[PDB]
Amino acid sequence: KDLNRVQIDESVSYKLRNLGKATGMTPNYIARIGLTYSLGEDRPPSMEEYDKEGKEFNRYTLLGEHDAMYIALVKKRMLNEGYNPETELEDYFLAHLNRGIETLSGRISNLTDL
Repeated sequence: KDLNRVQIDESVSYKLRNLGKATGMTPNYIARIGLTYSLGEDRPPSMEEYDKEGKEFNRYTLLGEHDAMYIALVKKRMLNEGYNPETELEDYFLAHLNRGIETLSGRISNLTDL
């Protein structure tokens, strides 16, 4: 229901510190962009891949004043794809959060110089 506190995967949390170093930006802002990038990706994200042992986010800090809009957008995309928001919203949300951060990392890790 609330979705108040959530945890990304541990290895993704490492990738996020590196994006932080590369970029000079706060984790919330990098994660929000990633989540947005993943929510506009064609393919569904993997529901198998990610643990919840990494960094904790607060929905208020993470999404900000667009929280209801991001939540609703996620619930629509779920119902479309075949998932149930009443059972899987946390898992489905985190699948996009993790995938978003990985996608950014996969390009930006390469820089090394950054």
